[PDB]
Amino acid sequence: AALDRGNEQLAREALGQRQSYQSHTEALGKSLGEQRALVEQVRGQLQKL
Amino acid sequence: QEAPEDLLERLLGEMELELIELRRALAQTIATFKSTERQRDAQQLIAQRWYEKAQAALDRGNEQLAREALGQRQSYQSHTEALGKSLGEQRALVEQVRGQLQKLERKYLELKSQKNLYLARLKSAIAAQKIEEIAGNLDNASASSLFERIETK
Amino acid sequence: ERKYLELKSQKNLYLARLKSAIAAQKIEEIAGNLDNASASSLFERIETKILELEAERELLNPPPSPLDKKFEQWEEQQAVEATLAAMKARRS
Amino acid sequence: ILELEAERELLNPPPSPLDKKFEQWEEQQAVEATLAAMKARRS
Amino acid sequence: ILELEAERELLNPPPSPLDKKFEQWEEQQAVEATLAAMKARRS
Repeated sequence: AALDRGNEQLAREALGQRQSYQSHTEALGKSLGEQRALVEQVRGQLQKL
Repeated sequence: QEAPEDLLERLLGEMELELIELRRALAQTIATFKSTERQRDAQQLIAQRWYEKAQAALDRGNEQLAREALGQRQSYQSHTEALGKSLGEQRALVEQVRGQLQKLERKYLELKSQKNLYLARLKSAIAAQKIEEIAGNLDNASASSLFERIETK
Repeated sequence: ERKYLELKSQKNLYLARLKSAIAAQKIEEIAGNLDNASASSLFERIETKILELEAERELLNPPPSPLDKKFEQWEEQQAVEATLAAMKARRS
Repeated sequence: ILELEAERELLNPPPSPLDKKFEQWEEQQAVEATLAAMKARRS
Repeated sequence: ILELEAERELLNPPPSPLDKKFEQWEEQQAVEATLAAMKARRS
């Protein structure tokens, strides 16, 4: 709708708005991955005990 | 310096009260920043009123009073300029302060996200440091394990 | 009085900035940046210490030798293949 | 009383000034759209 | 207050002035890329 109504200037503003979240998604897009492989290692230790 | 894990838990506790203390202080500037801003308008308002009367000062053939009226406002004219720039300086400063605060909260939560993820690993080793000591492995027969001490006695 | 109020107007505006730095002086010290790995950050001290205990288990009672895994992995193939080998004949 | 006003405006920030445009700029489409079909629907 | 500002800027140095270019110079590609496909995607 930003560009559909001949308001592409707003679309650029809209497009730049999301980039803030794009970095945030990537920022937290990898923190989860690191935790995932770590806990499963912790799980293995507990079962043996 | 207590145990590294013990200090961390306490350290984060005092961090929470820190931000909210900073939370209150920043709000004070916003209130005062507005209060002075409003104060300026009222001060500018009253001074503007005097100029309005200047029409009647000269309308009734009393221009001598108009000069007195005109000189009266000049006192407020300087005052308006005096406070006309103090607000401008404060405006650009607080917004910089605002930027700093947001990162701390965003930073603060992410640090805490991994706080417990290490505590469990820490307690994995401590439990994974005792069982062997109690019994050990029969291949070596250390005899330091309390279990062996039972056998020898 | 005119001077007094204006001075006070800026009193708090500096206190918030002052408390910005003190809070902006601790977070890095607690954790720092992973690129440098200062190890002065309390967070790193946790990482190094946990490693030390890992050595005790791996050293006081050594884990199975790397060969030991082969002797058990190389033979499990015989076990799994043996059971299915008889399974095919047993099925027939 | 002003101090508390900041907490609401800061602790949970209000919608951005742009956000009002994204909703005000589109409500015109909604109101105009319904009446646009209304005229044709009437006919 | 200035003295503490140095610690953050020095103990953990901020991104290099170049680093801003590497991220600013590429964001233009990102923003232009999405709208470039948007025009074709719209058509």
